[PDB]
Amino acid sequence: ERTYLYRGRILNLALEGRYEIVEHKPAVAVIALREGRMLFVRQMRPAVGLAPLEIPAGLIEPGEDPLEAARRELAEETGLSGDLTYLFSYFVSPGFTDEKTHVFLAENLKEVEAHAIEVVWMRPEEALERHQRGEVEFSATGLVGVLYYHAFLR
Amino acid sequence: ERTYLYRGRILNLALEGRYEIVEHKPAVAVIALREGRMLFVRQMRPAVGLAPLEIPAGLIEPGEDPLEAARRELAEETGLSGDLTYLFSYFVSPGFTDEKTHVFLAENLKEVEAHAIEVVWMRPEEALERHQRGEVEFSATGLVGVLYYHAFLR
Ligand SMILES: [Mn+2]
Ligand SMILES: [Mn+2]
Ligand SMILES: [Mn+2]
Ligand SMILES: [Mn+2]
Repeated sequence: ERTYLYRGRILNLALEGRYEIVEHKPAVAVIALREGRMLFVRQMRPAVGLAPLEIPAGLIEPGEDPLEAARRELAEETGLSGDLTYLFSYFVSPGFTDEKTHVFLAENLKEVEAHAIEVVWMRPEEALERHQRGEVEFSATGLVGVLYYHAFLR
Repeated sequence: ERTYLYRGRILNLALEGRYEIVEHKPAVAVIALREGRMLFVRQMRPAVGLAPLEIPAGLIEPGEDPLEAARRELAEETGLSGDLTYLFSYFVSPGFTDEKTHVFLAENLKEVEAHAIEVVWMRPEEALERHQRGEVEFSATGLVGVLYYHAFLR
């Protein structure tokens, strides 16, 4: 049984026996390549005090399925639309939270909207080199995008 | 400024203005291949109500650096030691937590200890196929291991 210590905006904190559990909405993330550049985004993230390299991502809102949320986040964060294909999912940190991320590939991108979030097109090889030299941090979604590219999109 | 709602065992919950922040110790994860099998582990994870496929992982304890924690988790979870090389790091979910994971490669594994955590040696190709067919869930660390193998270890 779970007893709730805090019910919030994008998380709840519960105790389940000895375990501390953070309930969190599920998320999506979108991997997109164009002319050998991957579509990264950066934003200040107060939890870490910096702007890591991420890919377009966000929470699934009421009424949405993961594909629909992926389309929405791509449009809202970058002004693009594409043909989306589901790839895989992962639990971000299942030792304490239930957040699950659904990852999609986007192809054939088109600008639909001419408009906080910085769009950072960057070759994945360069993102990995900058990270190895200490110049940028990754989110899980950014690292998954870079590794997926190296594994399957070259 | 952060105001603390909960100070716990492996997390704290804070508010920073409008933001809900979970402070969490940093973690390590170890990618290891032997005879084409990757070293996965599974354990019941009460936060998600299931046992995802992970790689050996754990929290960095007081006094340890990431390499030392990686050695310890490999030994404690699987009874092995190896030659460790640092690969990269990632923030698990920087929209709400500061947990950072440091990922290592282990080579030349040796059993040092004959002894909750299930050791699951499995070809990464098969782990990915089982996940695509809905048979297993991944943690971020398990998915990172599979993608890193496909990118760089074949
Ligand atoms: Mn976002
Ligand atoms: Mn912008
Ligand atoms: Mn562990
Ligand atoms: Mn065991």
